[PDB]
Amino acid sequence: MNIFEMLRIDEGLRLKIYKDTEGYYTIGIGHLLTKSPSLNAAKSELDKAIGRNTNGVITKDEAEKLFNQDVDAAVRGILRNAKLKPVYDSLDAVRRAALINMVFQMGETGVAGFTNSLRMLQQKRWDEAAVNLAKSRWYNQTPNRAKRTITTFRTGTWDAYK
Ligand SMILES: [Cl-]
Ligand SMILES: [Cl-]
Repeated sequence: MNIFEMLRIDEGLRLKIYKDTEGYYTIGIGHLLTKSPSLNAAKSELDKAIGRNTNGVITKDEAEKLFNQDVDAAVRGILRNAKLKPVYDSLDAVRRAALINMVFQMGETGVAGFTNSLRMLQQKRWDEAAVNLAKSRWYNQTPNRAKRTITTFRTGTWDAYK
């Protein structure tokens, strides 16, 4: 198991524009297109992202390409972030993947806002961090996926994904 396989299980793969759990236009493997309510604004962002007139549909290769960019960006965002970087550096490989997953999902700013949780992770207080992580809109809105990430943080294993 690795970050790619982990996020692919969590996000799934869709080749046609779809709406995410928040109702936003997305495509491929959790690639957010726009928060705008316009489907046209979504196709536009899509064509721009892919470099061709897609008419809202992409191929598997194209999906995987956006995915690779998105993972790469998540990692680089963590490393550039003063709040996130020290947490990431402190963790083991498995838990690093959990942090990347959260960043992929809610963006760097979102994650950096989990001040108390971050401190607990840095301190290696696993059970405590897991409890604090659950007291969030994140957990309440997407509980099954949040539990998988939380368990990963708590245990340091891939059990939740197997
Ligand atoms: Cl892009
Ligand atoms: Cl869920």
